[PDB]
Amino acid sequence: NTKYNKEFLLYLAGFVDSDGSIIAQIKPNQSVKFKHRLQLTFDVTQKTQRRWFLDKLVDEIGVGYVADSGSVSKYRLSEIKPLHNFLTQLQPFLKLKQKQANLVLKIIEQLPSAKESPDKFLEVCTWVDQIAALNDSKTRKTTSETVRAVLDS
Amino acid sequence: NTKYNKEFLLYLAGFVDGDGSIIAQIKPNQSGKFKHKLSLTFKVTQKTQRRWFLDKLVDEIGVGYVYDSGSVSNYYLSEIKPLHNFLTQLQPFLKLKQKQANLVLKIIEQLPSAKESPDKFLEVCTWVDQVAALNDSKTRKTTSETVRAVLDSL
DNA sequence: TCAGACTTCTCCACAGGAGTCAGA
DNA sequence: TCTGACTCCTGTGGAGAAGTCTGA
Ligand SMILES: [Ca+2]
Ligand SMILES: [Ca+2]
Ligand SMILES: [Ca+2]
Ligand SMILES: [Ca+2]
Repeated sequence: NTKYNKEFLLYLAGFVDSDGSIIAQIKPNQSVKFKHRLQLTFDVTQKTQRRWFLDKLVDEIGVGYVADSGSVSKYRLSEIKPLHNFLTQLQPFLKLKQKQANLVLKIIEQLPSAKESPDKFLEVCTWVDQIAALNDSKTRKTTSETVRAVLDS
Repeated sequence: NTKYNKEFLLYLAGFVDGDGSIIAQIKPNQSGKFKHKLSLTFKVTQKTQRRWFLDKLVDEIGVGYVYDSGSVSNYYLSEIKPLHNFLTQLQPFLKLKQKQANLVLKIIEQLPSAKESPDKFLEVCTWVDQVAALNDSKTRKTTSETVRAVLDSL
């Protein structure tokens, strides 16, 4: 639970609203109770010639990782606890992605009670649909409906 | 001269380093001294669905305009005095585009003089080249060498 | 003549997902 | 059982130019 400098957070929020992404996903999984698991991700993308900027970001946030894919690189953070802490601090400064952040925070807090009632799980999956609805989603496959079809069994 | 709030400049700098562009151009221009007209632009691009976000910038910066192009909108500020004023205050907070901003400010200032000798003008054109070089430039046509071509000829 | 309002074009550099896998 | 690290892909939503056309 580290506390970030407020000027760092204001600049970072602007950069995230622009080149970043707050992502919620339902991923198929045979070994889990409801055959699906959730994955939340904070993401900043940038051409690989500017990877250094993403490197500095790892050091500043103090967690996460950079990966390369083609001519582009990404800072990523999916680890639940640090993510919940980070977004909680960034959230008030976000303008375009404030809702996505809030939905992700809500999802994380409900994670525990979501792995019990199939009905509660679906509810949380609906929060996921809402994040995707807010994003510029274009290649999405697995939704809360997908989960339903599967639960009906 | 409008003064801007600091927390505003901090967030905007981040957003500009992300979705923004600081652009220097040499444009043709028959009805002109050296047949090339200089043009500077600060710009922010966004899907037209989020045009409101750009509309607000017009109000917060206090000048500039929003226009549409396909599925996308842009905030633009080209007017030289306010551009100078705005970039001077933003520049301190920029991370990826700080050098482009300083070059634009440098060009704006050395402008009146750059319209004296074909050399002073041409030297400022090389400042334009640097901006483009620092940008992810892909569809550029007119450079300082395009200028030297029209000057070393006449 | 001229800066400044306004339009068009092109090539990515993002965003926003889909997955596989290995060690908890 | 399950999560978090890591890779790969699509389809734009950007960026970074290129231009035309007034008015004073
Ligand atoms: Ca963006
Ligand atoms: Ca959407
Ligand atoms: Ca960018
Ligand atoms: Ca470059």
